[PDB]
Parts: sequence; C-alpha cells; structure tokens
Amino acid sequence: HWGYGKHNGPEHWHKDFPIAKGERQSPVDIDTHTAKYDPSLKPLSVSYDQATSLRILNNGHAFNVEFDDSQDKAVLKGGPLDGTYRLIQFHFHWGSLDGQGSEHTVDKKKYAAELHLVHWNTKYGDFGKAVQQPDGLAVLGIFLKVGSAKPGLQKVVDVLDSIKTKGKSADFTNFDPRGLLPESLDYWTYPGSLTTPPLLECVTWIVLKEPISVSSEQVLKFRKLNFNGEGEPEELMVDNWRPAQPLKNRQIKASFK
Ligand SMILES: NC(=O)[C@H](CCC(=O)O)N1C(=O)c2cccc(NCCOCCOCCNC(=O)c3ccc(S(N)(=O)=O)cc3)c2C1=O
Ligand SMILES: [Zn+2]
Repeated sequence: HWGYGKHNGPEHWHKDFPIAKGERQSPVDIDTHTAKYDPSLKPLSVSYDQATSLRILNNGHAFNVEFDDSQDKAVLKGGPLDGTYRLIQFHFHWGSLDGQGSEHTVDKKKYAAELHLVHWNTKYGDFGKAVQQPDGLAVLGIFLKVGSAKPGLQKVVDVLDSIKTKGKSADFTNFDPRGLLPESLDYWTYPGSLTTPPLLECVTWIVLKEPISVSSEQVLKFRKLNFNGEGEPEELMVDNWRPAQPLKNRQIKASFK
C-alpha cells in the first residue's frame, strides 16, 4: 500500500488519494517573512492536566501514543479554534540524518523531526465524524532539533524496543504529554490536511515557533524502528515525512509579532 519508498511514496499517493493534489494540503513551508500577525487570535489553551494515555503502537508508518478521548481529559482550545478539541493521539516524523525529518519547514529549513499532537472537534461527536468536516481536526506541530535530551521524551524512547515492527503495541499508561512542549506557545496557523493518506483536508494546523531539543541518542532510537512486520525484510523506519506542498490560496497567520 502507501509508504515512503521510491515506489509507494508521496509522489504516488495521488493515484489512490486524489485529494493529494487538493487546495489545502499539508505540510507547507512557513515563510516567516510573509506570515501575518493576527491580533484577533484568541490565546491558546493547552489543557493536558487529566490526559489519559493508553498505548503505544507501531503502525508501519510511524508510532502512535493513543489517549482516552471519551471525555475532555486533554483538550486544545483558543487560538484560531472555535470549540473544544480532544487529544486522541500523538506521533512523530523523522529523518535518516539530523538535517531532515520534519514535515513543515521554516524558511525552507528542515528539522530533525516533528511531533504531531492530534485533536478532534468535540462538536462532531467522534473522530470519524470529525474527519468529514472542514474544521474537524486540530494538529499541534512541534519541531525537534538535536541537542540536549528532552526528559519528557525519554519514557517514549524507553518503550520503543517493545514495538520494533509493524503491528506491535505495548501498554503506555500515565504518560504526561506536557513534558513534550517547548517553553513558548507562540505559533503559526493555517488550514490544511492530514500529511498521510487519506490526506483529508480537515486540519487547523498550529505549528509552534520554538522547537524542542532532543539528544542524538533519542532520535537514533527513533531510527532503529522498523516499517516492516516481524518476519518480513527489515526496512528501517526513517524519512517518514511528506515534503512541503504548494500554499495556493492560503495565508499563514502568526500569534506573535
Ligand atoms: N484510536 C483510534 O482507533 C483512531 C484514532 C485516529 C488516529 O489513530 O489517528 N480512530 C478512531 O478512534 C475512530 C473512530 C471512528 C472512525 C475512525 N476512522 C477510521 C477510518 O476513518 C478514516 C480516518 O482515519 C485516518 C487515520 N489517520 C489519522 O487519524 C491521522 C491523523 C493525523 C495525521 S498528521 N501526520 O497530519 O498529523 C495523519 C493521519 C476512527 C480512527 O481512526
Ligand atoms: Zn503526522
């Protein structure tokens, strides 16, 4: 099916997912000079104090940390959002080298990886309804650069050896996603899509200005994962990122001068 290699990668996706060539696809390059300060943005609220993590899983494309989204235990509101968005999962995209891996870019600069905290609009009842709406999803994106270790990421790193191959999952309760956030909540925002098939144009993207730092050992553990399942030819899970897409009729708004 779809992947990131020469023969099933981003360049091929449009054949099964024609929205791949749509009007509001993600990720994009963030041109800091032409994004516009928007004073009408409300202050962003990331309320993760009751977040209830469940599980960590390797799905053959990335690894997901899934959350109990049956109540408003961990929500995003404010900023460009009108309504309450519930955290359902987070995951990363990363590269084979420290100079690539992020999906969004900033003035064409690529980061070593990118964290995506996925939320869905509670006004639509469940995630599946949300992915049928133009404002059903909000994804908070955070850049990763290589440097000092991120303490809050280490638990994730520790468990990766139990989900090496596609289809493996392990219990992952009591993880606090706040440990993954940079100091500043300054952000750029724009309307776009899922960066993976089915590439649905559902997403209010909120990309933080400040990257977090991770150690080379942490990202290296990322790179030791497998795209394949046990017993299949080993293919290291690296460079699982879609390149920047045309902005088309979209303006990036910024929360900061
Ligand atoms: N815990 C689960 O079981 C997942 C949580 C969602 C997730 O796991 O993500 N789950 C539900 O609970 C649920 C309930 C009802 C229907 C339903 N849909 C089944 C198929 O419907 C098509 C939509 O599915 C797409 C899956 N892809 C993504 O969601 C995704 C998110 C962010 C990015 S990104 N790189 O842009 O940030 C890329 C992809 C689901 C569903 O899938
Ligand atoms: Zn993602």
